[PDB]
Amino acid sequence: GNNLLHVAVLAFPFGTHAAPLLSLVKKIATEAPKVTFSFFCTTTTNDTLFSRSNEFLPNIKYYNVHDGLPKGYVSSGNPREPIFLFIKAMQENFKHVIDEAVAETGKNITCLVTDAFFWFGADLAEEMHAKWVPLWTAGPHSLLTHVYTDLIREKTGSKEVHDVKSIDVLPGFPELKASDLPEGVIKDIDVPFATMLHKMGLELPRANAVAINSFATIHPLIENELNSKFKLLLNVGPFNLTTPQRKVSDEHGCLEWLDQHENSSVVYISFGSVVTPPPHELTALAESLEECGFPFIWSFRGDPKEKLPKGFLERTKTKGKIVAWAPQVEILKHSSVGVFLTHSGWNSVLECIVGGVPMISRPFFGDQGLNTILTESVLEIGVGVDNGVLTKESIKKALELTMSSEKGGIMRQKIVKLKESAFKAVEQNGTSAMDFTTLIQIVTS
Ligand SMILES: O=c1ccn([C@@H]2O[C@H](COP(=O)(O)OP(=O)(O)O)[C@@H](O)[C@H]2O)c(=O)[nH]1
Repeated sequence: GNNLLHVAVLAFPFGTHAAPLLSLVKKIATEAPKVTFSFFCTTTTNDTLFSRSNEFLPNIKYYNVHDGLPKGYVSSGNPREPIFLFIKAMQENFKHVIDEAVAETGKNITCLVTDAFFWFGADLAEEMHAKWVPLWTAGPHSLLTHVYTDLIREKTGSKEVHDVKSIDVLPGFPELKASDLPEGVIKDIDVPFATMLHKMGLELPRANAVAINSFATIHPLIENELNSKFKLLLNVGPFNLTTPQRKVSDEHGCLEWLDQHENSSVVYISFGSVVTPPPHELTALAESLEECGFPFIWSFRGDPKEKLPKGFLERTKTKGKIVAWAPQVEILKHSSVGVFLTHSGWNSVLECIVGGVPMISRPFFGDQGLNTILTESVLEIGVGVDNGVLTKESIKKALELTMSSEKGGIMRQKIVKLKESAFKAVEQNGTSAMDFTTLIQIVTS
C-alpha cells in the first residue's frame, strides 16, 4: 500500500485475543512498510504486548484506550465486572482514541481491522468511509453458532434450555445440550458479553471480509455456511504457522528437560492465560499426578505454594515441573510430550493440532465446550474429563485412556493427518496462504 493508507486495529483486552490479532498485524505490516498501523487496546494489555525489544516494527504504533473502569474502582467480586465495564464503554472509548490517531498522523482511517467481538466495526468503518475486516480468533463452529443465535433460540424451548432435550444446531456436528453452548447464546442472553456476541453475528455480513484463525480442513460444512453468510471468508490460520511473534523462552529448561525423557511420556498441563482449577480440582490433580508416575510439565499461574501444597511441590520436583509461564508451542512440538491436559481454548487447540499431540479437555468458559465436542467427537483427536471437572478418578481415567495402548495412539494418528493438512494449507499453494495474501491486499489498499 501507499503512505496515505492508515489501518486502525482494535483488539479485545481479555483472554488470548489481543496477542493473536497483533501477530496477524505484524505479518501484514512487514509486507507493507509504507502503510501505517495503529493498534488500540487497554493500557494494561498494551504494556504486556509491547514490552518486546526490537520487535518494534516501525510502522506499528500502539494507543491506549480507556478500560471503562470508574475512578477509584476496586476489584470487588466477580472477575467479569471489569469485562462488563469495558464492553459497556468500549465503542466511544475506542472512537475517542482512534480520533487522536487520525489527527496525529494526518491520515484518515482507510481500514478497520478488529477482533470479531467488536460488532460496531461496521458502523465505525461506515463513518470514516473505511473498510471493515473483523478477525474471529476462535473456531468456525463457534463463529457460526453465534451467527445462528436467533435460529437456535427460535428452536429452543423449556426442554432444551434445561438440558433435557438436545438441540440440532450445527451441520455435520453432534447434537448439543444448552450447557454445551457458550454462555449467552441461550442463557444470560441479556448480559453485555452475550449481547456483544449476538450483535456480532448480526453485523458480520456487513464486513468487507471476515478473517478467522483457522484452516479449511477444520470443519468443511460449517465453513460453507459461513462462506455463504459473509461477503468473503478468509481462513488465515493456524496463526502459529501463518504469523510471526517470538516467545521461544524456556527460563526453566523445559525442552532440555523434555530431551532427557522419551517419547509420549510427559504430561503437559495448561488451562489458559486466565484459568486455575477450583480448590478441590488442583488438589485432586496434584495428587493424581504424584500417584500416576507419569512425568509432567504444569503451567500453573505464577502462584506456587500459594495454592499448591508445600510438600507436593518439593516431592515431585523430580518427576515433573511447574512453571508460571511455559514455552507451550515448542513443548507441544516435542516428541517427549504424550498428552495435553487443556481447557481447550482455541489457540491451545491449533497449537496441539500442529504439534500432533492427543488432548485431555476440562472446558471452563466460552467456546471451550464446543471445542471439546469438536475435538472429541468430530476430529477425534481428544477426549474430555468426566463431568467436566477435575477429580482424582476422572483424571487418572483420562490419562490412562490417552496414555493407553490403543485409543491414545489412534487419536495421535488422527491428529497427525490433521497436522499434515495444516502444514499443507500454509504452503504458498494452500488455501490459508492464499486467503492470507488476499487479506493483506484488502487491508493494504
Ligand atoms: O505456559 C503457557 C500457557 C499458555 N500459553 C499460551 O497462552 C495461549 C492460551 O490461549 P487459549 O485460547 O488456549 O486459552 P485462553 O488464554 O484464551 O483462555 C496459547 O497461545 C498458549 O500457547 C503459553 O504460551 N505458555
